[PDB]
Amino acid sequence: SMKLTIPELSLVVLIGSSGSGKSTFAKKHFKPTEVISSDFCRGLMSDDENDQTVTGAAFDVLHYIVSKRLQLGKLTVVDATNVQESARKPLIEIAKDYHCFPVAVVFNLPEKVCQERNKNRTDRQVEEYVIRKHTQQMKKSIKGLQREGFRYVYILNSPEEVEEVVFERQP
Amino acid sequence: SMKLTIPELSLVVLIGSSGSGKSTFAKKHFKPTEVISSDFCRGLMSDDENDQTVTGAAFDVLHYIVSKRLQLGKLTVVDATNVQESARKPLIEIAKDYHCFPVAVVFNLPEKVCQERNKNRTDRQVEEYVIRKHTQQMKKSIKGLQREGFRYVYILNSPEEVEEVVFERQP
Ligand SMILES: Nc1nc2c(ncn2[C@@H]2O[C@H](COP(=O)(O)OP(=O)(O)OP(=O)(O)O)[C@@H](O)[C@H]2O)c(=O)[nH]1
Ligand SMILES: Nc1nc2c(ncn2[C@@H]2O[C@H](COP(=O)(O)OP(=O)(O)OP(=O)(O)O)[C@@H](O)[C@H]2O)c(=O)[nH]1
Ligand SMILES: [Mg+2]
Ligand SMILES: [Mg+2]
Repeated sequence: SMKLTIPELSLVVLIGSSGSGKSTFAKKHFKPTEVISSDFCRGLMSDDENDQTVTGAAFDVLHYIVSKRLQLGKLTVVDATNVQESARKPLIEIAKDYHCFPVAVVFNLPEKVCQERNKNRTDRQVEEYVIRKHTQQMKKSIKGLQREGFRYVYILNSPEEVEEVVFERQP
Repeated sequence: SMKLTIPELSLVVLIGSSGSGKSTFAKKHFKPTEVISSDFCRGLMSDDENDQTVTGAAFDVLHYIVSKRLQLGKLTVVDATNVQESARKPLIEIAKDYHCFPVAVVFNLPEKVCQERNKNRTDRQVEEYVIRKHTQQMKKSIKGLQREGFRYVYILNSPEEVEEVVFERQP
């Protein structure tokens, strides 16, 4: 088993391409209310799943929901791709503002694993170019995560490592 | 600053090429008795400086001293190159046996930084091929550290980041 230590009051930032298994992971390890996803926040703005003008407002809504939860001292998991630095930066700022530890959990899986899961999804799919781009962005993000302000950086390098994770909420 | 969190019962394993600044780092951040260097244990075996004929014995003594400190529940920093898995593995096993968290602090500096510092050392110097080898070994080691059993893995990627380091002990 791979034991990942997280403080009782953390902002757990999931980082991974579409299809990397973020939401599945979040569901397996955390309570439903602890998880705030970008899909959920987009849904608050538009019942139209494919509306792109909504993304900006949806990020604002996600950041604000996270802020209020953390302000209440409630461990929160951000279930979004988070492969761009510009997406991670305000999350880290939020964590610092409410004196929480930002934790990075990176789904460092090969692009082919993500592409294959995507092809087999029955809930919703993305285009292949999206996952190609996400994976490149994820890879380029890894080295710099600690310096970005993540207090603990956990890189999961394979599906088996992902599957072996157990969180320890000691601190 | 770069805040690195360690539990008060930690085995802190410094990982880095000769000349990467491990001993300098250890002296800056820890008490002298918390730090056990391979050089010190070598000195217990031989009055000659950096005697290479007693290496096996020196590391045996290091392992023994480390395990006795952990046994007494004392935080210990292992100040050796630790760029080989075979050197790290017994430290991890010792930590496990004494219910201590092994922490990796990796000096991921460019080879040229270590080569350059080496030529200006007053205590002792190594040949260039040694530092080239150490650096290759260190870089190969990074990805697998968490899987090896290190609970926290902190990678320092430049002298500036090494400089900014502050430890936060959680007892
Ligand atoms: N076998 C296996 N399948 C998985 C695992 N994680 C996810 N999957 C499958 O991969 C598909 C996508 O997983 P999600 O958890 O939706 O991926 P995501 O990272 O949330 O994707 P986006 O929401 O598009 O960013 C699902 O159909 C899952 O069945 C896993 O650990 N093992
Ligand atoms: N300018 C500067 N010099 C440093 C720094 N850290 C170490 N040095 C110098 O680099 C040289 C080697 O540093 P050490 O701490 O002995 O390196 P080490 O990793 O212990 O090397 P070994 O014991 O041979 O494995 C010394 O001359 C230090 O003074 C630093 O942060 N800044
Ligand atoms: Mg999802
Ligand atoms: Mg030294």
